[PDB]
Amino acid sequence: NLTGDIVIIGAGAAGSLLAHYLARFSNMKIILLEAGHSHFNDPVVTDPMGFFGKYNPPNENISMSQNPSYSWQGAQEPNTGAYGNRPIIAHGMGFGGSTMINRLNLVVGGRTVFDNDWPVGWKYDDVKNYFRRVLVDINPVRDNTKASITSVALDALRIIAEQQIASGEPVDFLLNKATGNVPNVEKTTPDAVPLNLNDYEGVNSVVAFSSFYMGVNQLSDGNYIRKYAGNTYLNRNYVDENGRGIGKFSGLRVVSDAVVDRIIFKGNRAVGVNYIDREGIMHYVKVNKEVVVTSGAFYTPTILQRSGIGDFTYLSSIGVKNLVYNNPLVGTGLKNHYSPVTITRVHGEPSEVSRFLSNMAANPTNMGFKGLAELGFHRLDPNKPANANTVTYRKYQLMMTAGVGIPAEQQYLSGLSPSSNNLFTLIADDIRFAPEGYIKIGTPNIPRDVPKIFFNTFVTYTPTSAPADQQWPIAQKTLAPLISALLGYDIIYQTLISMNQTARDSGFQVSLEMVYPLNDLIYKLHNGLATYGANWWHYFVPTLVGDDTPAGREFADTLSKLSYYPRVGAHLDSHQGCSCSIGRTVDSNLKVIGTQNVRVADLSAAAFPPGGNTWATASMIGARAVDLILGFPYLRDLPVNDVPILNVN
Amino acid sequence: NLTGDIVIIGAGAAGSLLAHYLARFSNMKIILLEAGHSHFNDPVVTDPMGFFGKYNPPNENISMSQNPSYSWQGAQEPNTGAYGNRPIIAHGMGFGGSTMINRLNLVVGGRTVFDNDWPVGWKYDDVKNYFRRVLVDINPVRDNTKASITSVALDALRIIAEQQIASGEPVDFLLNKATGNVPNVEKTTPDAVPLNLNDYEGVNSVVAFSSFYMGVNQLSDGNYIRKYAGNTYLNRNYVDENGRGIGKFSGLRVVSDAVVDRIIFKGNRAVGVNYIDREGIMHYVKVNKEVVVTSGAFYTPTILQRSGIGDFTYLSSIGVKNLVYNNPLVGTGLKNHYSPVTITRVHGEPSEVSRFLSNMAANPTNMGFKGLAELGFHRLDPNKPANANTVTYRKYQLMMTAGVGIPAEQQYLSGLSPSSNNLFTLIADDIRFAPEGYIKIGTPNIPRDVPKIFFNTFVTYTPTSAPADQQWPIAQKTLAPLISALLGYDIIYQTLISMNQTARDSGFQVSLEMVYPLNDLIYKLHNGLATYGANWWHYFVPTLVGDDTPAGREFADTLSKLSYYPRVGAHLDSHQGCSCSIGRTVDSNLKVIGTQNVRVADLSAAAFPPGGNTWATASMIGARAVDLILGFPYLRDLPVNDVPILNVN
Amino acid sequence: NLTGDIVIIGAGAAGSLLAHYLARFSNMKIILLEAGHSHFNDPVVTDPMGFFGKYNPPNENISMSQNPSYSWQGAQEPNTGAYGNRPIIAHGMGFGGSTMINRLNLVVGGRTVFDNDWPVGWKYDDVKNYFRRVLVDINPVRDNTKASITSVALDALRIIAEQQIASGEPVDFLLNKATGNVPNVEKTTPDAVPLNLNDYEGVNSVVAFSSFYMGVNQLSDGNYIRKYAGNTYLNRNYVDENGRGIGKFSGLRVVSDAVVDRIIFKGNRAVGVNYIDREGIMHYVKVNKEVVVTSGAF
Ligand SMILES: Cc1cc2nc3c(=O)[nH]c(=O)nc-3n(C[C@H](O)[C@H](O)[C@H](O)COP(=O)(O)OP(=O)(O)OC[C@H]3O[C@@H](n4cnc5c(N)ncnc54)[C@H](O)[C@@H]3O)c2cc1C
Ligand SMILES: Cc1cc2nc3c(=O)[nH]c(=O)nc-3n(C[C@H](O)[C@H](O)[C@H](O)COP(=O)(O)OP(=O)(O)OC[C@H]3O[C@@H](n4cnc5c(N)ncnc54)[C@H](O)[C@@H]3O)c2cc1C
Ligand SMILES: Cc1cc2nc3c(=O)[nH]c(=O)nc-3n(C[C@H](O)[C@H](O)[C@H](O)COP(=O)(O)OP(=O)(O)OC[C@H]3O[C@@H](n4cnc5c(N)ncnc54)[C@H](O)[C@@H]3O)c2cc1C
Repeated sequence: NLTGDIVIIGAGAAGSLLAHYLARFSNMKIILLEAGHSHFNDPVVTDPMGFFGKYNPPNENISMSQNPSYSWQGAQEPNTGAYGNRPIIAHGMGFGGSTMINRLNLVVGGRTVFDNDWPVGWKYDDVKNYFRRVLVDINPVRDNTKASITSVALDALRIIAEQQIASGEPVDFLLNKATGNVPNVEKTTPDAVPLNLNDYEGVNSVVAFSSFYMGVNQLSDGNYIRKYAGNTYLNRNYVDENGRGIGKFSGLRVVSDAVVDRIIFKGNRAVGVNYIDREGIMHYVKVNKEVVVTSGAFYTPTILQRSGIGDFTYLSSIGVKNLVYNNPLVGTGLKNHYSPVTITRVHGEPSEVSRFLSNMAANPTNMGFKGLAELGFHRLDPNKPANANTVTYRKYQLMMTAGVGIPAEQQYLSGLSPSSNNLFTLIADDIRFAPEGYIKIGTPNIPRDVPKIFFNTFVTYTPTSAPADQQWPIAQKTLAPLISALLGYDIIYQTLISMNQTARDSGFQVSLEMVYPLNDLIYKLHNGLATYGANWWHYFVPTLVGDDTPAGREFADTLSKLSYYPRVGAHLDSHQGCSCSIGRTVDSNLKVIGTQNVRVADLSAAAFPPGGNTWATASMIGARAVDLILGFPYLRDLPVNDVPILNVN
Repeated sequence: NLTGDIVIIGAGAAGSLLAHYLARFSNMKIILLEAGHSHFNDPVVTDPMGFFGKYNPPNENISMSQNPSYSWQGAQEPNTGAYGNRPIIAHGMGFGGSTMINRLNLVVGGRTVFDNDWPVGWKYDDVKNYFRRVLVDINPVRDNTKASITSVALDALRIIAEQQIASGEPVDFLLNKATGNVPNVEKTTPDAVPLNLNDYEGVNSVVAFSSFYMGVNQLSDGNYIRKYAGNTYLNRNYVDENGRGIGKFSGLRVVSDAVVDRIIFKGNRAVGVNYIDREGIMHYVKVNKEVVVTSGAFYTPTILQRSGIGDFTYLSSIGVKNLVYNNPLVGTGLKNHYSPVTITRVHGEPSEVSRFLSNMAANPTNMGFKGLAELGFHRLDPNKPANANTVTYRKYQLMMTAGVGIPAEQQYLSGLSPSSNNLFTLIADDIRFAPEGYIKIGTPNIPRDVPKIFFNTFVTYTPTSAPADQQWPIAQKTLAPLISALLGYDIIYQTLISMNQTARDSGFQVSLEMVYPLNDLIYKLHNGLATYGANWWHYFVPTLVGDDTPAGREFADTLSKLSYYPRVGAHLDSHQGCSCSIGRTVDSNLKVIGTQNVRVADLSAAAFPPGGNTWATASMIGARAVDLILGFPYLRDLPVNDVPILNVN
Repeated sequence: NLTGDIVIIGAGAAGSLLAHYLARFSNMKIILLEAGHSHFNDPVVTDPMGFFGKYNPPNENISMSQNPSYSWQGAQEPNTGAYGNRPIIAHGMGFGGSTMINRLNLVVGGRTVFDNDWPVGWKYDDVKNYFRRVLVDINPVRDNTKASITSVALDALRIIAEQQIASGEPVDFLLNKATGNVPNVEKTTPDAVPLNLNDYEGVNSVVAFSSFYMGVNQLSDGNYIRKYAGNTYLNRNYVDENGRGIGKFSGLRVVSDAVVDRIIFKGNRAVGVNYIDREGIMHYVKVNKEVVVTSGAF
């Protein structure tokens, strides 16, 4: 009963697309099991303002990500590098996966991030068509309400970019080699050409723009809707309430509220998978040809290990009765970003400061994401690729936001009350984040929301009684995240001083200065950078360098004092992935090593995170997997003018 | 397949006692459920000192209650009173349940709690026999190693109590009505017998002692061992490897790797239970007579909601098929305590302060804490019952530990070194916490670590359009935790200010100061308390009092800033319970209201949180359930000299 | 009752390997009797620091070798050549034999020690594969923390070795003939090639190195474990708590806490062996084809 040539686990960001383009482009019987259910008529999801809690009950006013009925609750172990706290990250449960609860921003990643870090047969020129297909299928829209702050910021970054171009340094964070001598920045003219950060040819690596492309749409009424995988690939036009396909998709048979705990094996090939229905009773599903797993970043290692594939020593220590294959790499090598935050306050006359921040309110067409640029490398960064003098990378993503987005305790401590209406927010984050972790299960019975999740982000360095030059490379490798965070702070400071001069030039007689990071510290950091140079981070370890000069010890105190911001004055970005990268757990065909008929086709099978937000990465993976499993480039050849018909239901 | 006359859910503290004492007096089939595995040869759990991290790997040094392979990770919903933090409370996963991961501390809770806060048939004069049986079964041992600060604290508190009892105040925190106006402090003379806090007749409610009691056990070699509930009642001296007992224990069988799904009903009566093993095969165990669900104060309500007992509307919306009985109050009123930490500094010459703080190291007979007393409510607290003037209660719990117990971020912000010996922690645990919460399920497919659990601790008040005379009771009732915490702060300050002169008299030429809570602020708190008398609490809200005196503004600011510390400079102890309290889901005979033959014997059935640790209360509930289901009072009159026996192998 | 084609006495350093590779590579019924029992979940054994007494009770702080519950107590006669004293030597009792209480160091022996002193059919070229099999099965690991003293010592021995080579004497203690004129000493360079004293071809007879190969391993947690015969050849994957093999090793039936005092004979062939169980009562074991004894040196 309930057989299937291809069995798909989870209707995540790639599961829905895989099921759709697999049922349509073939004639086999396909069955999909998803833990969540459709939310097509849920006002909290469809309305973009539901992210801010416009439909919450009065006595249960919690966020959608913190609701265990919408997402997995992945509580993590205490963090040695984050002052011994236990933050909780979530994965959206339901059709579309984590695209039901995100902030609806799309980035493609770039050209170099796929050209260098990815293995052969996987570069940008092979996934360009899949990326374009995904983007046109989503069909995003830019921001509609334009503000005066954005033009001033654009001209400021333009001035900084032209100064850096005239400088002659090898690489900086406003240098786009593929463009040329002309700075890669948008124009402040009201009739400027809208510059895109997702160009089809990948010519824009680091560049300043005016807006991103939200995953929203405007309806005939005037209401805005949320566009994501669920309402783009698996609407009512294809699957009914009985979970059956119609038309040429009749081979698909999707089952909702179905979580699968284990894949049954015959020793080296899969024969069936079992799930538990809403009755609380178990069920059996028989697999014919292959098994597809789309369980997301944090939870494909668990389903792989619990099913019998993984480190046999630790699995035996846990108590796994049935063992299949032994790799010491299952679940290791996952990556995630981190977003330090800064707050800038404007001082002046009330009218001028009220007019300066015009057109900033949270709107469904932007969700507060005005955005500035995807910045690159710092001039003082020690940890840079060897071939940096040949290509330009992506390291930072500068985005502007209204209000003061900071944890409440830090808001009270710093005094930045949201009642103040003369301040805004800009965020610089790291997309090539260094620190790494691991996931291990604790019980081989059922997939639980809390496995052993060790993630230490900003660790320190303990000097030893060894020669300094012998140990310095180790310290440089270890202290990368703090270096990146402080370089981001310096970049924000340069952008801010350019903002001040440009705003004074543009007729607004106001001044913008940093207040949140205790500007004394930031100004001292800038002075120390200028007076020291490439060896600025040597004083991160005070007794190792042993300068013992008042300037040197004061800089050591400043560096130790400023390390608290990157650790506590931010919130962790939920872009985890790449826990089963190609070569570690799967080959270049996304098939498991040593196994015969199991395939994994989500973000968990990514070699390295992209140079941007990873919405399109998962779907793209699925798209590629569609033609890898079918055997012909059916999906990649389809013309650009073919999008699934969007049904609101 | 299996058959069982009486089924007990959860091999925990009360569950194991229930199972052993039920198979002891009869020969009917008994089945005990437990999903983990054996831990009889694990040094971390067998050795009592392994609780503090004796054998933890250096790379993964975490507490045993923070390890997913040892316990469930029941993260709760954000707390609106502490900047939205989500503390995580754990339930043990193994033989003995939560008795495998605790401190083994034994406290009864006095007699007034069961004199006024428990229903008829649950009074102290009826449960004292069960409490004594539990205490003599555990067989604790008193502390042996002695420091030289306990006598100083006892003498200072003796002076304070003498002054207070001679003052003639109506009620205070150092007066006991069951002994007399003579102060009840342990004599510092070396020829004084100790006054235990667990007297069989409950003579002492507020009592000053020297140490606590702990459920460790002694070996022939000299090594100390842990004899937990699953080790005292379910060890190999009574039950074999396979499960079949011999002789009078032949009616007991324990299952392994069994995690339940739901109890199948036949309309109103329990007919069977089910669970899933490692392989993933469900086994139907039919129940003949009764089902006792005592799987914990966090997951018994969960399995009851899956059973179909709770809110019909919510269960129907979520997707629960079978509805058995509707009870809106199921899993409501969850109760737990709270404890803020503080740091005291010692001043003087290094040698004298070093010898002053000597012999203060954790061992299997102190568990780090020294312990002083358990005081009552203060002289200015407006939150008291009517019976306060006729009988004393147990409101606060004071302990002293070595080192510093304080969050690492708080350590950095306060700038107090952990390596320094001269700082010790003076914590005032509150055992009469005001607020309560409830529990709901998220997804009816499989058991999950994180259900919906709500708990708000520091709910602040906001002015509303109403006269102050008709508003003040609301502010009084809303702000109870803050008043209790600040009065505890004042109690600790008084204790230390007396202990200064007491230590000066004792010989040590030292001075002790209250550093971490900003002694300036605590001194201001004491001065304002003494100045404003019974009307001080009106100043928490500055707009309502309507006094524009600069001293009033200063006092209001001092009250406001001092509220920050209890949110972050504290920790929420894992003594949660009272979710299915007597009179809401169960009645005096523990039969669940609505069903036929179902009973709850966990800690969630407590009618009120006792003034202390909660293992003894749960063991008492299980012991009472033994005789309630047996029908004859065998355990109520069992001789004290008849005790179980333990076997290591 | 309790018959067996091959009867093995004691699960010593060779008994466990013999039982494993005999039950797996044949189809006869094999039964093993061992005086000790498994210590797979004993922190004193698994933890390498248990050798220094990190888990001893306060009132019984004695070494693991001096504990009669872990090893035989072979007290010796007074020594005329050692000033009339009676030192006591021990043999580890249990799975793996004396490998439960040793200091976890592995040496192969060399080429000449087997080439000269051993009889025909037993030289190094006949036992090379067995030695390599044993070494790869144990899979030892070198030292991880390097010290400054070792480099200074290495260069000192290098200077002494080159002086002795230039001397021209017949044989000395830094002269490796199989190497040549270049001294057989490791290099003090931080990026030196790790020289091995257990080379597969036996080219290193006398040579200076940087570390041996401990019988330990590093776990995913970070904890170190003791690697020896018991946890290398007779784990839970092959024998259960009932002492029965599983899979292709089902012919094996091991009995723990079984000491055999005598082998019964029919005049020139063995017919059975008898042991005493933990009850303190005797038992009879019948031998079918041969008897194997692995009771150790003493
Ligand atoms: C607050 C927030 C904001 C974000 N903003 C952005 C943004 O602006 N831009 C961006 O690019 N990304 C953003 N993200 C991240 C983005 O939502 C996802 O990380 C991205 O879709 C990649 O993850 P995924 O979809 O592959 O994982 P998912 O597909 O979401 O992984 C979980 C899925 O697997 C299924 N599943 C898992 N285990 C099982 C099982 N055992 N049985 C059955 N089904 C199972 C679940 O049902 C679910 O469908 C944001 C995330 C969060 C939390
Ligand atoms: C960290 C910590 C410290 C503590 N310290 C103290 C102290 O110092 N003093 C004190 O008096 N008390 C202390 N306690 C409390 C003590 O543990 C009490 O026993 C507790 O309050 C009540 O335990 P219980 O009997 O309800 O446990 P139970 O809930 O009965 O034990 C849990 C059992 O239920 C089983 N189980 C749960 N869910 C399922 C399922 N779905 N399927 C199958 N089996 C299941 C588990 O396997 C386990 O065997 C502490 C508790 C904790 C967590
Ligand atoms: C402190 C110490 C450190 C050491 N360090 C090293 C080192 O670094 N390197 C190294 O190579 N060696 C070392 N050794 C020596 C090594 O442990 C052994 O000598 C080596 O394993 C060779 O002995 P064996 O294993 O064959 O003897 P064993 O096999 O240990 O001999 C005793 C075995 O025979 C069994 N047995 C004996 N009589 C009976 C009987 N009547 N009935 C049943 N069973 C019986 C016992 O149960 C036990 O299994 C060390 C020894 C000690 C004591």
